[PDB]
Formats: sequence, structure tokens, C-alpha cells
Amino acid sequence: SVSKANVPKIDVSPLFGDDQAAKMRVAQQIDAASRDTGFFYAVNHGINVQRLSQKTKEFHMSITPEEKWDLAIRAYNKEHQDQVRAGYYLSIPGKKAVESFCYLNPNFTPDHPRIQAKTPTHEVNVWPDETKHPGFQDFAEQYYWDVFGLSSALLKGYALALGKEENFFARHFKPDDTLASVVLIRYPYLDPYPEAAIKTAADGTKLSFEWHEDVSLITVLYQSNVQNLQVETAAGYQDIEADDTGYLINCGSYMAHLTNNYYKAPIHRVKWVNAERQSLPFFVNLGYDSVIDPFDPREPNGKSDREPLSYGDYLQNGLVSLINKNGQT
Ligand SMILES: CC(C)[C@@H](OC(=O)[C@@H](NC(=O)CCC[C@H](N)C(=O)O)[C@H](C)S)C(=O)O
Ligand SMILES: [Fe+2]
Repeated sequence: SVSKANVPKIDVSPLFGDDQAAKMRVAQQIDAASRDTGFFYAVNHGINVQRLSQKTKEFHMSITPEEKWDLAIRAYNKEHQDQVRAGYYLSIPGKKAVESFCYLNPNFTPDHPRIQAKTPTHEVNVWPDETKHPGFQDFAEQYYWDVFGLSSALLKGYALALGKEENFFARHFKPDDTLASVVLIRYPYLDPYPEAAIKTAADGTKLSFEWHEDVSLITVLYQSNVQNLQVETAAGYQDIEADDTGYLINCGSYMAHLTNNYYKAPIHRVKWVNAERQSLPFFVNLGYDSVIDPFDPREPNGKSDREPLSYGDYLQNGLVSLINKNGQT
């Protein structure tokens, strides 16, 4: 009785180019997806996703408990009070299956102005010892900028999709100040699998993570080839099929806000599947002070009554709400 979501494959290559009509044809497909289930697969994206998953896997499999404490966010290590976002999110054997490593803008160094100002949501990345994980930090920083580039292209598509000039979003998405994050998630195979780590949905479905709207402008996701996501529709949840060649894209609640919900932030959840897999989201966030004026594409005059929201405030509120609603990851 569980149906399958329409998730179109959209060749995004024209968004890297200068054929403006081809870009508009991409934008149309993004609009259509965004008004249907709210997910699509970006294909012909130019990122080497074989190397992403390989390098990600070598990390997760070889990091030791000593290293995880050293890298732990403050939820797992009281000594790390400045690590709210960036660092290692530990599994808890017998209790919590998932583990992950989050990093932010590589330009956030001790000498970046937002770090010197101690602005909330900005942190300096923490990295493992290079000798224990050769090439990992180089890999992960390069990956950040690779998915940054793709994301920039995607945002040109969303802008044209909504009738705006192509830099409408992208002009607020900058290497110097973006709050965007990468999370390298491992979902393990475990036998026996810990019951505490499996939630039961209202509809009976076993889940690893409950329903939510993403805290982002857009989310740009690579996952390995194990079907697990579901999107909510009026007729209930639908399976999103896996594709470990493409990036799965969806809007986050900042897009829904600024478009007067014309592009919804789709509600989605993660089914429990007992299988080793990877989930590598990139959360496209803008700069702390970025503000886009809301508008309503449905209205001839485009006007919305919604307040402009500063991205940094939105992000602070959102990440806290996620934790409170769905737990500490
Ligand atoms: C495929 C999805 C649903 C993914 O879930 C997430 O990554 C979750 N995101 C977070 O926990 C926010 C992490 C933010 C990060 N620590 C930061 O500071 O930017 C969300 C509910 S989308 C998954 O579990 O596969
Ligand atoms: Fe999500």
C-alpha cells in the first residue's frame, strides 16, 4: 500500500553555462518538481561522487573512540563548549546507531571576522590527526567547495523558476560567509539492532529519524544506494527511490517562508533499514545577515505580508527546534 514519489531526474548542466533558454528549460523542471512532491534528482552535476563516498567510508570505518571524544561536539564532551555545530556526533552502542561528522565553511578560521566577533552559528572546524587520516581534511574541504559550486548553480535555477534574475538567491550565497554545512552520516548495519534506535511512526512504519522540514534554503544530498527516505503527501508517505549517481534536492523552510509557501519545504522522514549506508547532506545556508524580501508568486503584484527574516536568526532558531522536536543527533 506504500506508493512511490515522483522524483524527476533533471539534467542541471545548462545552469553552469550560458545558453539562457536551456537554463529556462531547467528552471521549468525545477518549478514543476518544487510544486509537486518537492524533490528532484540533479543529474549531470559534474561532481565525482564515487570519490566522495570512498573517502567518507574510509573515515567512518577507521576513526577510533579516542579520536571521537577528541572531535566531539559539546553534546558528547563538556570540554568542548564552542562546538555546537562542527565536530563528531557519536553513536551510543546499544542505544543510538547513527554517527556523523559535521563541518562548516573552511574560511571560518580564528582570524575570520565573525569568529573574532564570536557571532552565533559560526565555528572553526575541527579535524582529525592528518597522520591517522591522510588526505581526509583536504578531501572534505575540496568537497565543500565542489558542492558549493553545484549549489550555486541550482540556486540560479530556483531563481529563474520563480521569475527572478538568476542571482536572486546566489548573491547571498558566498564563500566568505556562508553558514552552509556538510554532514558525513554513517548509518550502520548492526545485529542485533538496538531497539532504542528505532522509532515507530504514527502509521506503524519503523524509522531512524522522524518527520521534519529541513532548516535550509535548499538541501543538496548524496546518499549511497539504499532506499530509505519518504516524503509526506496528502495521501500519506511515499517512498523516494535511491540513486547513488545523483544529488537529491529539496527546499528548506527558509524557501517556504520567502515564497509564501509556494515552494513548500517538503515534510520527510528516514525509514529504519538495517544496512550499512551513507547520507551526506549539504545544507545550503546563506550569510548571518542575509535577508531576502518575501514575495508571493501567485499574486499579480508579487506582494507578501510576511516579514523579512535574517538568515542567522532563522538558522539559530531552526537548529534548536530540530533538536527539541527530533532529538540530539
Ligand atoms: C536526509 C536527511 C533527512 C538526514 O537528516 C539530517 O541530516 C538532519 N539534519 C540535521 O540534523 C541538521 C544538522 C545541521 C548541522 N549539524 C549544522 O549545524 O548545520 C535533518 C533532520 S535534514 C538523514 O538523517 O539522512
Ligand atoms: Fe531532512
